[PDB]
Amino acid sequence: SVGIVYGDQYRQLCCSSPKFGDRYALVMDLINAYKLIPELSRVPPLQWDSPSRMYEAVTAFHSTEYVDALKKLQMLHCEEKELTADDELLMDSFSLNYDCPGFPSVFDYSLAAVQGSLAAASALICRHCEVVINWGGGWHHAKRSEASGFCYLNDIVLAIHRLVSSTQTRVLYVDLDLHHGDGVEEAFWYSPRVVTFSVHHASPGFFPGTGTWNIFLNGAGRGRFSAFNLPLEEGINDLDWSNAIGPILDSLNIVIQPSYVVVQCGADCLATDPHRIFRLTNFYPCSLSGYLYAIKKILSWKVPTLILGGGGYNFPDTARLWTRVTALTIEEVKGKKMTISPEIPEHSYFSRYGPDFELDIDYFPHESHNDSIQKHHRRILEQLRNYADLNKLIYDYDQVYQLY
Ligand SMILES: Cn1cc(CNCC2CCN(c3ncc(C(=O)NO)cn3)CC2)c2ccccc21
Ligand SMILES: [K+]
Ligand SMILES: [K+]
Ligand SMILES: [Zn+2]
Repeated sequence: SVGIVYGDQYRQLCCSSPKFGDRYALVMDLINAYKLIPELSRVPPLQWDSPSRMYEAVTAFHSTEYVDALKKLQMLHCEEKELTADDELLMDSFSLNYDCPGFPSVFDYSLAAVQGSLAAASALICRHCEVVINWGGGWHHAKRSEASGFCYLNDIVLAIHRLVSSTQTRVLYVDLDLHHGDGVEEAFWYSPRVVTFSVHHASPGFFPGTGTWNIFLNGAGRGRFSAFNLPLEEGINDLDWSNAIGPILDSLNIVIQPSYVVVQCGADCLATDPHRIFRLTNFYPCSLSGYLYAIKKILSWKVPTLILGGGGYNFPDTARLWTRVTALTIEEVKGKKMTISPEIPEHSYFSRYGPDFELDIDYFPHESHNDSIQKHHRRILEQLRNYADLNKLIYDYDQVYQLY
């Protein structure tokens, strides 16, 4: 089946942060309003038998001292008194500040995404679902002992760790967010069994700064050549982004033959995101949403797949996109046509979709603002060949080369 992570408490926690407000509720209620929930298997977020078991799961990636500090940060924000200077310094040492501040549910909020993505991984491993969706996860920036980019715990790294440790198992990670998936790339820098691929904007001063010329670094030790990046200029439209990523995705699948795919589907590439860097849409025809193009291509491989959320700061338009991703996933997995009215159906959050209440985002596409892509394709092809040689994988050089 196709699974999707949700639950009443999960919803409450995913809506408890100051940065993302009620975004997750709009997403799930739009999916519900389009009558997709009966098509999907509800995957309950993972809960544990003890604090010790919870700590063991989270510290599979994060340090105990970071988890301790994150939990203390929540406690401190549930009291009225200011932090002590010593406690401010402690939080600063884990970057729990400015961009990743405390709030009264910061630990339960961050943990909830881990709970959802670990449960989603398990549903794939046991074969209950062929694809699982978690629109409350996808927090790709968090590091072993560091919060970053509004991300406190890296549910993606933990989910991937659970997948690769199941039964050689290789995972392909595809990061469609506007920003470079640095936390996941770093976690698996030395691992050839998790190949990471991020497409993103990069430019001077733009967060987080990595995923671009440094030459291109691409892994180390036995993980050399296993970290792939495609930085793209601002203004790119659906078609040019699709043509940029398409052959790379196909060639990665052919060469790596992954046991699982994990996709991060951050919605901040939309033309209507307040970032306004890329000009992608959620259109499903004559522009085809780059997101929908990529997901359809990944799902055509018939590999068990985890689809995660991420960025997306225009909440109604993030719901508009992820509702279409969810419908496409049902259609591709079950072979069952999903017809979606171009008109937003009545439901709790209908007023948020004004003034015109249509499923398409309110945007009029045109040509990209910007040869460079061809150089990147040559570089990535060479890196893939290097990866395959280092890891003794066999592959038709010219079937792969002809994809470009
Ligand atoms: C305006 N203003 C600027 C700052 C300093 N930090 C800003 C950067 C902006 C850029 N930034 C950031 N992180 C993640 C994402 C994302 O979507 N990742 O997939 C996007 N953007 C880091 C933080 C700041 C801190 C607190 C309050 C206001 C403040
Ligand atoms: K990305
Ligand atoms: K890697
Ligand atoms: Zn982002």
